[PDB]
Amino acid sequence: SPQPLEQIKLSESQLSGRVGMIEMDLASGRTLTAWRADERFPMMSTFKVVLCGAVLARVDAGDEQLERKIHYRQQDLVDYSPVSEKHLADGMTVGELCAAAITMSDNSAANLLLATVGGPAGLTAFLRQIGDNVTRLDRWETELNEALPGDARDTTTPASMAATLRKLLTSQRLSARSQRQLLQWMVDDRVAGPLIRSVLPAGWFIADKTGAGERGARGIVALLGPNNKAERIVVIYLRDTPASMAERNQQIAGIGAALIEHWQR
Ligand SMILES: OC[C@H]1O[C@H](O[C@H]2[C@H](O)[C@@H](O)[C@H](OCCCCCCC3CCCCC3)O[C@@H]2CO)[C@H](O)[C@@H](O)[C@@H]1O
Ligand SMILES: *C(=O)/C(=C/N[C@@H](C(=O)O)C(C)(C)S(=O)O)CO
Repeated sequence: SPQPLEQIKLSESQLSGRVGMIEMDLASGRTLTAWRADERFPMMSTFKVVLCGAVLARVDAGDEQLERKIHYRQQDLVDYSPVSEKHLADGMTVGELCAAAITMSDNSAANLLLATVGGPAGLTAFLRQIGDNVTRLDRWETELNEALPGDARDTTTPASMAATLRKLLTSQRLSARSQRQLLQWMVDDRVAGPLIRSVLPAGWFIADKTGAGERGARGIVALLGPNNKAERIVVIYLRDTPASMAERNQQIAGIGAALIEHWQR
């Protein structure tokens, strides 16, 4: 593999799209690799990790319980609700909804949670409260995936997303138990976690959330490291590429391969 930066460049040339990337030490926030780190990219389903950080903040403050059962209706459901469509009669707890949103990318679960935190405006206010002045949510599922060229709605930057994830997971803004819960939901991702593990060398830790949108938009927010440790945050977004899903996946995997091959930096 090329050095990570050279692989990122190759991925842009091959995709004919924009890649944005950060590699950050989880414990310290040291930025190791940065490429278009201050440019905007649609979050797509990666926003669901920040969403559940806001939920956990409410739990910590005594304004929410993960146990609280939310009753909902069929008319509430949006496209792609593999878990929530199964519980129209009996409802789902707030914690189950976060598990469905993060681990299954259940869109109706995400909207139900968004309703508990004040909608897109409320989630954006939470981001501002934790010192992220860049990331913004404007719309609900599934419109937030539209990825119109040049449109700032529903975007983050690799640098802001990585800093925000670090804040949520490690900064004691969230309680110890809440930090552990957010981490566990990422460890439990069913959409990409097992596939990623199938191609990682033995000994490498993965936790993640992935996203996809229009016009080739694709992303992953992840924790990765050797010796079975979540050593680094890696955030990679792609946008404005005509490439197949398979090739977008392969290019992201190639960046990961370069990071692994050149880990000591
Ligand atoms: O010397 C380092 C390693 O080199 C290879 O590992 C390969 C592996 O066989 C391949 O499957 C992977 O592809 C990359 C898979 C990455 C999966 C997605 C990663 C995510 C994680 C972070 C967010 C962005 C991408 O590359 C590594 C590095 O060459 C050898 O197989 C392995 O025995 C050896 O320990
Ligand atoms: C998370 O990124 C999600 C993406 N969904 C899209 C996809 O390509 O899978 C759509 C088809 C645009 S849709 O939102 O289902 C789930 O919100």
